Amino acid sequence: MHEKTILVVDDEPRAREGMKRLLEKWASGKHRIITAANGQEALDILRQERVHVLLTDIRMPEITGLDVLEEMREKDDSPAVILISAYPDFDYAQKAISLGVLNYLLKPVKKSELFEAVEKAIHVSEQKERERV
Ligand SMILES: [Mg+2]
Repeated sequence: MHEKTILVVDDEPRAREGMKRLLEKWASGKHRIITAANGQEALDILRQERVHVLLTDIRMPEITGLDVLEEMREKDDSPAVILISAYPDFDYAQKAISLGVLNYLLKPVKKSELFEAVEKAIHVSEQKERERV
């Protein structure tokens, strides 16, 4: 009951683990924070386990965060997606819009905006868990 799995993907170790640490005290043990170091690790985790919220960097070698998304729009319980990037890139944002991202946060993320996005994402997750009837 109640406990959601949040996957944070970033190819920079300090950004990845820092964000993990931020979310881990924001969750206060109520949720499960996990991390991946790149797009292939994230895809591996996404295919083997329920992820409710996906928080991912966009620019990663070989497989971008947008690439990851296009593999999940092709699946059943696709997670709610927050993208993150150091780049205010309109092309990424436009593609992200077209793929249904919930938030595009810029680095470094203000923990105010980051907590806000995850809460909306956790909420959006419950909304489509109830459409099994
Ligand atoms: Mg990166």
